Amino acid sequence: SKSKLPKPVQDLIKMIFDVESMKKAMVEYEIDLQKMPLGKLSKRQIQAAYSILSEVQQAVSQGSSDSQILDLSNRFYTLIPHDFGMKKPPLLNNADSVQAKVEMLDNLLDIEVAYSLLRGGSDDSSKDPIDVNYEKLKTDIKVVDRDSEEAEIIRKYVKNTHATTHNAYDLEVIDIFKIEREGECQRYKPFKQLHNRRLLWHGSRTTNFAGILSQGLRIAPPEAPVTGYMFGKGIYFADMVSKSANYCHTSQGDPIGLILLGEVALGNMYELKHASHISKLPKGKHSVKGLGKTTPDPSANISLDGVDVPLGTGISSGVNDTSLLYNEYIVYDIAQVNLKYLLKLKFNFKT
Repeated sequence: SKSKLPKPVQDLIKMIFDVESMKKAMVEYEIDLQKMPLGKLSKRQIQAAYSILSEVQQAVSQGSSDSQILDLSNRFYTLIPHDFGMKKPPLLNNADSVQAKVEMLDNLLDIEVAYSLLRGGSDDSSKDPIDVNYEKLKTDIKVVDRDSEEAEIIRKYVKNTHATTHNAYDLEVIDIFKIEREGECQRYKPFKQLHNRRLLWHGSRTTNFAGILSQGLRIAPPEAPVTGYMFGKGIYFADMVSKSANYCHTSQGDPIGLILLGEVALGNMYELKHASHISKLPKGKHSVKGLGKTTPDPSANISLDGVDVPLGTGISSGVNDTSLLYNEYIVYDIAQVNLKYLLKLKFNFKT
């Protein structure tokens, strides 16, 4: 049977469940697909690699020499087989190297979720595989009409918050989907009337979306080192579309990406200017706000279904001596997020 879902929804389902895209992410990470194919990836293997990556960063912080670092770095490559032929693998000594591996493991965890959905469950050739994969997401997905009110506001948010420092590309909104993850509205109930509820961006690689729609935005596992995240292990958002769009990791070889709009209950924000690898918030705080030098103009904030949308053009925030060019918002309880929209974007690279 043929799917009756709208063509943009079918194309969205096709992109997020693409096995060749999952394999392409694993080749980007120099993973040996003979020793670690897509089907042999498992949570316990990724969690054990996160634990070794914590032992690696623990020694870097404790001023250990390259002789001691070598043994811990080699251990990481044992757990996550990389394809280096008969050469020694790149030494994980610097912070930029260890940071990249924590981020690789974050993507691998979501890839394992997506592939587990495709491989678990049933096979029925009489149904359209698009319809079958759609149901695995347990998310109602509707197309938002271009000439509707919510679409005008969303397109204005995209139009106004593209940073001048991210000028290597411009964005075109292809499709706007209104999404409703089953059980999420009920989970959000304790926070639905909290103050400082804002509609914020969350960008991610396309290969992470089957996991985000099936399980919602999650916090990194306990094995993951708290130092591998600027503000510790939470759920990150931005008010500048391009800061979030950069996390799609699109390129001229793959210029289409996906970005989320989520209602986030920020409440009492813990304001910070530099990295703070916290395990828990201070008492009475509900989120972290990383203070950027630039913020969408606060006077241009508008309300969409009771939620504040900071869609104003970027202006100076008045914040001096901060590590951040733009704001970032972090929550440490998954129940503080209610996903609202999912956009498909075309990145027009100007380089």
